[PDB]
Amino acid sequence: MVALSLKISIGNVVKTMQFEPSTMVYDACRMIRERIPEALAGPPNDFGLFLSDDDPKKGIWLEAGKALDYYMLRNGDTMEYRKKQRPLKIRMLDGTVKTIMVDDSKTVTDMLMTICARIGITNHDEYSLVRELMEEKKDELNWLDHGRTLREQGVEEHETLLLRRKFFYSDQNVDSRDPVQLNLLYVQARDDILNGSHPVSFDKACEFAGFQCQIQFGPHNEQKHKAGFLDLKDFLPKEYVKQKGERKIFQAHKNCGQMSEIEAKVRYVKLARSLKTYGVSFFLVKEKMKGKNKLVPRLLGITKECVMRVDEKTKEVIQEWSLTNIKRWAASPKSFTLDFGDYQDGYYSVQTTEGEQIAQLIAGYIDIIL
Repeated sequence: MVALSLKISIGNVVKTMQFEPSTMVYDACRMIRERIPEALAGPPNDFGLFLSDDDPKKGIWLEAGKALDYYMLRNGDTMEYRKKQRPLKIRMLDGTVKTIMVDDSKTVTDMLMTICARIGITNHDEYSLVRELMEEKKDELNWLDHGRTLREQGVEEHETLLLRRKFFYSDQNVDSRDPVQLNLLYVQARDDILNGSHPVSFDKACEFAGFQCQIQFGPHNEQKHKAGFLDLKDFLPKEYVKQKGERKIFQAHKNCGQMSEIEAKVRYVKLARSLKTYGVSFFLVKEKMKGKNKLVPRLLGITKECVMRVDEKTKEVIQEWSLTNIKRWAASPKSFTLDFGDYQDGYYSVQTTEGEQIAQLIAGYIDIIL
């Protein structure tokens, strides 16, 4: 009977109450409900005991099943008999915001389970809550620890959380569950694009740059991802740095929303592999103009199946031939020539220093069939 004298705060009321240090929090609550009428303003499950801190993130709810002495309580400490139920704004998959009363003492996981049940979602484990704006000044990331509470993470009641389904994708090429292999595919594809080995359009370069932003900086932040934030040399093929790509790139970045790094790498790779130019060995050549002294720069591509003539600026395939249409080919130290015989009127000849390299490649590919 070495009683604990605790100040009980309910609204404007302060009553000092005696408890044995072994008293259970649930019993302490009952004792308060029998003495202070203010304590009866709602059901016992809507209230709890709370130990405040100047830092709201450091305030703690007592667990019903614990004893008061677990919380290292001492004579003269104040305990607040406070309402647990708070509002939580959640952005739905359809973009609408639903406000729901949640128990501030519960974990993010427990709130997500409550959320799913109210909107009729069959598996809460396929979803997560994300932050709208992560406070950079604090250690508050866009990612939320689903084992910790909203209070301890500094999620203020006027803050919205987004409902997002967990991303999963796989095929013969890529698997979202193997981030190692996915990173190998990503880096290769990215590097080919940035160094011009894989020629793409300006519009595509800006899409690839938007994903690259998403991967390297996370979701677009308008307050941080401003004019001159990007070193465009690192995000675009050199030939597109001249152009005002930043506006285009920031819109592509913005269009990604709160897409995970994994999803952005998967989308990058799948987008790179979708282009006709993917896996094509390109040579920058020059075309002679009959009766003129100008030459027209062009991109010549080679694959096991075909030869393509691609516009150097737009990267449009303006012609293509099957490797099986080649009748003869011939190289010199200043030019390369293709003969398609019946499958075209005139040879296709271009000015190039790498004619032997081109011819070597074609020889190799022709070697397999017949």
